[PDB]
Amino acid sequence: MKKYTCTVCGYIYNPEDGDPDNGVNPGTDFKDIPDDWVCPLCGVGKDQFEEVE
Ligand SMILES: [Fe+2]
Repeated sequence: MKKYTCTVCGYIYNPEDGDPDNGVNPGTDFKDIPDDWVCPLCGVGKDQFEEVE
């Protein structure tokens, strides 16, 4: 699975780590994250994230 970065602040979603404090377990593909999830650091939505590549 690929990493995704927040294009507003630079936060990096790493699927191996997930974002467990907000309900996204290690191993979840970004695709599969609930679509109401927001960037844990600046709060913008998933639509500001882009695939790293
Ligand atoms: Fe962000």
